[PDB]
Amino acid sequence: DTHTPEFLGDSSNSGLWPNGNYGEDIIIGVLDTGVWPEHPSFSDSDMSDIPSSWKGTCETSDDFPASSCNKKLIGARAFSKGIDSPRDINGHGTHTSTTAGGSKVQNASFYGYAKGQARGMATKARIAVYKVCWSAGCPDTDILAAMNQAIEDGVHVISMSVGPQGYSPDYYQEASAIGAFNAVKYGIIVSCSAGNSGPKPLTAGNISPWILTVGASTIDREFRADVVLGDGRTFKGSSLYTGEPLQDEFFPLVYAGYAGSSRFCTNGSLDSSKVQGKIVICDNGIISREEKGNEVNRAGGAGMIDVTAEDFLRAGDAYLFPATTVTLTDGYEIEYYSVTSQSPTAKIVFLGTVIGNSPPAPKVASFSSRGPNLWTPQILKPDVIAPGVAILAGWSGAAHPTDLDNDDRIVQFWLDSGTSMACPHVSGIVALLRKAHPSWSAAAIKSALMTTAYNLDNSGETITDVATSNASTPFDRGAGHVHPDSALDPGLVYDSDTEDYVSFLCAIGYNSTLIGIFTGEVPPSDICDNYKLGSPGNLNYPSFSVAFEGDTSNVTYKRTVTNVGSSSDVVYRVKVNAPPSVDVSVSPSSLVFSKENPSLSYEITFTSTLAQSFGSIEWSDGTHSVRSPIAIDW
Ligand SMILES: *[C@@H]1O[C@H](CO)[C@@H](O)[C@H](O)[C@H]1NC(C)=O
Repeated sequence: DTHTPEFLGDSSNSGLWPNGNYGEDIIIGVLDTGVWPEHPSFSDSDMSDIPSSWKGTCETSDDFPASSCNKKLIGARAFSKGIDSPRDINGHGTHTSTTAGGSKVQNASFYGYAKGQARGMATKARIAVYKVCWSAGCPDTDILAAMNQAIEDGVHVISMSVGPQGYSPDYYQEASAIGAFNAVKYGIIVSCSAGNSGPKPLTAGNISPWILTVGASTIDREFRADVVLGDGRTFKGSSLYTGEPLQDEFFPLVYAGYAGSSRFCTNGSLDSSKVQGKIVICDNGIISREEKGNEVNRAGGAGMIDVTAEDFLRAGDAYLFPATTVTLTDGYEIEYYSVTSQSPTAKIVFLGTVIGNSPPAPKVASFSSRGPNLWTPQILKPDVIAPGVAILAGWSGAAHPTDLDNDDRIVQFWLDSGTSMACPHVSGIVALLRKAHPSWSAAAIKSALMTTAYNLDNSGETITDVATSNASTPFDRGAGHVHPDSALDPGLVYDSDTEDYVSFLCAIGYNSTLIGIFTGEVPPSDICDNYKLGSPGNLNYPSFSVAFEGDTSNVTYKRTVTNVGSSSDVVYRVKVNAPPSVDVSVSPSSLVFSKENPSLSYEITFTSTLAQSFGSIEWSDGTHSVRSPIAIDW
């Protein structure tokens, strides 16, 4: 996107973009709807030859020519054995691959909206496309085939904006869990969407401890079309209206519930004699916001105010006729004015793309799937948040912004929302860290993003939830919002390997048969005799999650921190922000690293003095802060 790198603090002056070489020579595998190869984001201008280490290929066709793949887009495979080409007829695959690794495109916009240079977070990375998503859906057998193939091909990062529609299956049933487990031993980082079933709890998916589970948040950008009434009251509105601008004049205002047989502005509901030259107020439901604009237009209306069912706005309404979207409560004020005033009038003031500190940002997206982790309460999910609301990236040439009959618009760049949009921002940042830190484990790269993630919005208050207008919790934002320039130099990391993951599979009570799904062998029945993790919460993880069985319960977890800073002789001190109704003790409270001792362990005890409660711990030396959120359930 044209603004997210700037919101993330990426720049060519310093930090992760230069030290990671914009991801030069890192390969990102994208498991999604495929790709639209005829697109300027796949330009390979000023890029070196594909390294011979790369064992990937391009499955060619009339529909997908050999000339599709170049030095930038270096891979394209399709996986339909679960029930045709890697070509992207949806748009979603082009949007995500392009967010993670798109070459720089000048003057990118959606009809002037979000205008700037569109850049992947890893602008110089190679992209390998693994099409696993068809109209029927994304079959488990094809997800697992593509992950195992991306590993064989030699990608560095798997970006997977695919997951369960609602509540998640258990690990052994999830392709993502099995695939990502295999990717670990090769240092391959797996970045996944948390899902779009928020704000209700327990909805997070792709929740394996060895996956970087990403939630969605807002940036400091709105797409603004305000309503002014004739009595001088003003209301915020949202629009991606793409047509000729409306006259800067007041129009007579009428509600569809008065002017027609339907407050929903269904086909043929408006009486033309009541809506000629009028702005018509339509209530949300039955049909899309844009389809309501077709009815207002058919009946001779000048414009449309759509009233949403929610008390917040999310940009995404590519109106073909002049219109703006307002909240439930603002809508009713405008409706009540339209019905009770002698001569009600309104103007829609189209302000376009607006960037500023009101409302504050980031906020956790209402739709972002939420913890707790449904299967393992002792693992906090999701892990981080990243931009996922109204993100400009690449789109399919075979897809209109809407499914309206009269929508013929073909765009290079579309604004889209989801944990789908958040995940590839993280996959791109992870590519950058891989280049800056070639020796780090997958776990160490993730740890670095989590222990530097920020938790205050640009107003200085705890990041809020769009759904509540109140402070969010770690079940909403994980360890916080990615801070790429800080993640380059985290000081300490919480490292983990495949053997730690087997100990976790043993701790959650999987028998040898289920462990064998992950390890790819028939282990002996007594395999878990050889693993002694205890609680799943003892897995070396950059966050803490406690599930108290009783009111006076106490829980102790073990962690190990590894110094990855440039100085071997460094001293860290712990600071504790204890959750309400929990006493927290850390032993030891000081860690003295040296060449002899580059890794040190500590124990943290949580004692209930009591529902859910939150806090944090941090380890600091002279220049580093290693922060971990704490979540408590009773
Ligand atoms: C192992 O666990 C699975 C899933 O719970 C179960 O269906 C299977 O019968 C188990 N195998 C043995 C030998 O207990």
